[PDB]
Amino acid sequence: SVDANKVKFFFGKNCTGESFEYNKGETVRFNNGDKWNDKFMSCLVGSNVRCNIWEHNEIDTPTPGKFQELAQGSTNNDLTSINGLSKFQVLPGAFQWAVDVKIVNKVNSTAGSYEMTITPYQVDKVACKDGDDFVQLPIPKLTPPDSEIVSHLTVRQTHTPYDYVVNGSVYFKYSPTTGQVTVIKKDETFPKNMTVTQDDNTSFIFNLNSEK
Repeated sequence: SVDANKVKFFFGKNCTGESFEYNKGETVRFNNGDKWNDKFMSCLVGSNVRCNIWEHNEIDTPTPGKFQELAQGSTNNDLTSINGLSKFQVLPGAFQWAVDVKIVNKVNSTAGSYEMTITPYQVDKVACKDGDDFVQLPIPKLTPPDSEIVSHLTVRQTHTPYDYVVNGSVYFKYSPTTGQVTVIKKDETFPKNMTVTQDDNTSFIFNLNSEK
């Protein structure tokens, strides 16, 4: 059986082949280079845990890439029409979507001396350093879902001299059409020292060229 509170993956039609287990509130982005990604064939989802399966991800193309929200509880026995796999996101039945963010040393050499702490609209602050697999921020359905979300961003050193590197705000938003995630950045809130580029759908990468 599948847990109501966890999810599990099956590497053959009719829950066969190989078997895999997954925690709630986890995001895993495989590459087309690993055949172990295309090994996806079945899966099983509890009842209090969302699952999100994406194959194509783009941010200018007019053709909507293959996307499917796996129902918060069900079995997935034949889903070849989903186009195999490339990205999976598991949500703890509490967030409608989530977003991966990571820092990148564009000034330092070790990298593991900086920490980014971001706090969207009354969300649990999450502190990540240059030594993680893109920290996941929990985002509700909002109202409306195409509405923007205020987020304070504070980048500070993990250790001495413990100085502040960035102390500004950023706007996040998703398009409730194909799970398209986007970031709005304007001189009204956005700082002038760190920038963020959309390395993939739901996957952002912040580059730190300054050293405040």
